[PDB]
Amino acid sequence: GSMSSFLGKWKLSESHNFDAVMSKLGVSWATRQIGNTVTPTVTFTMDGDKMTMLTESTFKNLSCTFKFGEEFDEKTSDGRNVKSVVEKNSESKLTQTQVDPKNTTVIVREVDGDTMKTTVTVGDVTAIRNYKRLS
Ligand SMILES: CCCCCCCC/C=C\CCCCCCCC(=O)O
Repeated sequence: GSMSSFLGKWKLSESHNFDAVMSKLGVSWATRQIGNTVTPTVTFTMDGDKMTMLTESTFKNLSCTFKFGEEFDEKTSDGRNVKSVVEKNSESKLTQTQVDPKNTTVIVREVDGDTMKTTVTVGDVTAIRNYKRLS
C-alpha cells in the first residue's frame, strides 16, 4: 500500500534548532517552553485516499486527516488557524505546507528505516526533529 513505511507509531528522540522556528512563528513564551520539553508520539494510518496523523503529548492530543494535494483547514497545537496541504514526494517522503497570515511553515517528513526525520522551515530558519519508530 501507499506510504506503508510511515504506518505505525513514532516517538520524538531529538530536536535541533526548534526554538528558532517557534520564536519566528510568534509562539508564546509559555507554549514555546512546553514545545522545547515535551516528546510527542505520532501515529500514522492510511485509510483509502486519506492519511491520518495523530499526535499525543502531555500538552495536547491532536489529529488531522487529509487527501494528498487537497487543501484543508487546520488548527495547530499552539492555536493558529492555518490552511494546509500535504503533498506526496515519494512513498517515503511527504511535505506539509501550513499557511498562517504572518508566516508559512514547510514540514518535510521522510522515513528511513527506523528514523522519521521531520525538517521544519519558516523562511530562512530550519529545525530538524528525529523520531524513532516504536515497537
Ligand atoms: C511537534 C508538535 C507538538 C508540540 C506541541 C507544543 C507546541 C509547539 C509549538 C509550535 C509548533 C509549530 C511548528 C510545527 C510543528 C511540527 C513539527 C513536528 O512534527 O515535530
